[PDB]
Amino acid sequence: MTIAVTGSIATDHLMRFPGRFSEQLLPEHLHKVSLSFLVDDLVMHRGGVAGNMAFAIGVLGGEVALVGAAGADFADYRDWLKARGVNCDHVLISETAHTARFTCTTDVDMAQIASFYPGAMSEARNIKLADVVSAIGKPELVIIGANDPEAMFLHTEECRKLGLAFAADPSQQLARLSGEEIRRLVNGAAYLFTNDYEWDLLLSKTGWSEADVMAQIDLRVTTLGPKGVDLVEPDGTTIHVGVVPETSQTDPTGVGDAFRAGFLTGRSAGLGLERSAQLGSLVAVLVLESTGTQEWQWDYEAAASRLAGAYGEHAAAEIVAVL
Amino acid sequence: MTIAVTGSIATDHLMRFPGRFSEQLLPEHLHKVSLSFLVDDLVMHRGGVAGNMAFAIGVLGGEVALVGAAGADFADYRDWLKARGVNCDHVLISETAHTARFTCTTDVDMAQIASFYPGAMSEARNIKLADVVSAIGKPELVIIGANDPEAMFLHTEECRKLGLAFAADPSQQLARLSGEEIRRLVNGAAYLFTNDYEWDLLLSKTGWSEADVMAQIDLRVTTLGPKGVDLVEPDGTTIHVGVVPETSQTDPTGVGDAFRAGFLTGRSAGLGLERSAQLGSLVAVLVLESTGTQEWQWDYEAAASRLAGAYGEHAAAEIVAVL
Ligand SMILES: Nc1ncnc2c1ncn2[C@@H]1O[C@H](COP(=O)(O)OP(=O)(O)CP(=O)(O)O)[C@@H](O)[C@H]1O
Ligand SMILES: Nc1ncnc2c1ncn2[C@@H]1O[C@H](COP(=O)(O)OP(=O)(O)CP(=O)(O)O)[C@@H](O)[C@H]1O
Repeated sequence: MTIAVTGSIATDHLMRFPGRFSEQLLPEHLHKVSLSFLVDDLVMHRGGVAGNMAFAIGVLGGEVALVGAAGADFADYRDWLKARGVNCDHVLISETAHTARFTCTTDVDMAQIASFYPGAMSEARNIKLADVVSAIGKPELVIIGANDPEAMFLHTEECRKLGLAFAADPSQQLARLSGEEIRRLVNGAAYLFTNDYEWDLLLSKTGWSEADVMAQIDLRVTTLGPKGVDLVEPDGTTIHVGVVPETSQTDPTGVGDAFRAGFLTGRSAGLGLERSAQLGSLVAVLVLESTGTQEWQWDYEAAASRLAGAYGEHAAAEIVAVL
Repeated sequence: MTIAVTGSIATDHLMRFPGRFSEQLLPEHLHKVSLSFLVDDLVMHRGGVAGNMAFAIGVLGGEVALVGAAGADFADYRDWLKARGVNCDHVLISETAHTARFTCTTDVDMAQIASFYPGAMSEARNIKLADVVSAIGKPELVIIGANDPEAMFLHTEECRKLGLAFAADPSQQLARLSGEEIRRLVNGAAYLFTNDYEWDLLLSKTGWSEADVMAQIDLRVTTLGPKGVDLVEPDGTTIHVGVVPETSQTDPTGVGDAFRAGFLTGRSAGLGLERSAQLGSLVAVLVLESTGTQEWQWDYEAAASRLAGAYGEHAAAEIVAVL
């Protein structure tokens, strides 16, 4: 039942500036700035797509190994994940680079100044999935989450070499890759995850028809925001599941990651496609209603009640029975 | 022999941008920016004036208590200091704020974009030195390092209330305080530390003559950069000690902090004024030759050799004998 999650591991360091960046920028010597912002607030969120997905799977009680690259400063993040049941044995720790970091300061008019530090992320290309297979045996599924582009290809190729079922998450990189590069991420996939816009892009760029893709993959999962999700089998059967109604639209960061994690946890727990997408939808709404990506809580009774409200008591009982 | 160090506790998070900020700034919508810098490097240095001074005293084998405000994220920094002999029992840990942070990105033309997050620093005004006195007895000296302005005043007043000898470090705040406010930081001091420019400023702003100050304090210590240091007693005796010659001018950050720490360690170890300033000068040059402020090493044999080279074998033997 073990899901190996590959992809980025990062933290986000977010600061609030009470004033207006413009008031410092407008008079500036733009050819050699010396800007100093006195900030009000500092919030740190654990993130990266692989971290977010591993977190959610762990919290739901699934079997999960996080497989990605970080720095020695990953230690607290490791502790946080291990407490939620996440196997971190196969996180590569860089000798030289820190864990990837996104730092952003936002002003009162929502202007933003950000830095992205990739750090240890490009070292994911040095991970061997054969090492995971030696230690814990063949994972039930390997998620190919957004990552260092080369690492995404190497992990996908290795899944083929080792006979591991993999999930193609081509999203973030579709706009940046050639059609031929995209094809190589998709061929032989157990699952393909994209949103609706990305799905149309994937087809256009690859020169593939839908029929072409469905002969390459076992299930297309296409998310539709508030319109729910489509699950399409190679036989032409389609299942559409609507969302769990939100009470807050607070923070849409990490909502796609959480859907995937909940859906795949469902699958590993033996749930069918519809029940799995219903669970995915619940995890997604809980992330939507939380600031950050791993700041949400799992309340068994509340989950049961919310699933019942969205999908009926029968669906809810069947879903909760697998935790 | 216990020195209680009050003042700021912080970390510095420094990033390098390979390109030019101008190339992103010049075309920008300055009224609502959305800047994203892909950075090359991330270096974190432990800092704050109290942290730097406590570190140096600890490393030299002196008895030291760090007395300042930080956040729960101070834990690793605490571990780092405790390993160097620093008592951290009386660091106030905020319930709500993180440890103060300076974050700075520098481009290829040395343009800079920085944020300062004060965080837990204003909570230093809630520290009671009477709590230190209960736990470890009366410190031999309390350093009033640059801090939250109100905390500097409250700590100085409490030193008077409790009968504790204190060191006035009025530097960073001289330009910002009234003459009357400056007087209140100076009255009754065991030591006054400033540089030469700051000394002239202090006099002008307070309306005090030198004679006026020397009737308030037990020793004026005035640092002169590469020209060394003056030590002036209330009797009119002056001792000038020249610097230990540098082999690198790498990073002048923290050099004033290190001089103070080395000098005061000397004093607590029973060394006279000249020998103490000779030790201070060595610690200062070691910081000058290191990037950051607590990244330097203490090598007993190397110290002895360098002190001998600057000040003679007799001076060196007397200095090293107290570690
Ligand atoms: N307003 C809303 N209320 C409840 N659930 C929602 C929602 N919007 C999205 N979701 C859930 O999250 C899933 C994925 O969201 P979406 O289709 O926006 O993917 P995405 O990849 O565009 C998000 P990201 O910006 O994180 O990449 C949806 O299928 C749905 O289950
Ligand atoms: N070029 C140099 N070589 C060796 N030692 C030096 C030096 N410059 C300064 N020092 C040492 O450090 C001491 C304090 O330096 P300085 O007089 O620059 O204080 P300051 O308060 O201006 C530094 P800061 O910018 O950290 O506040 C000097 O008295 C000297 O012992």
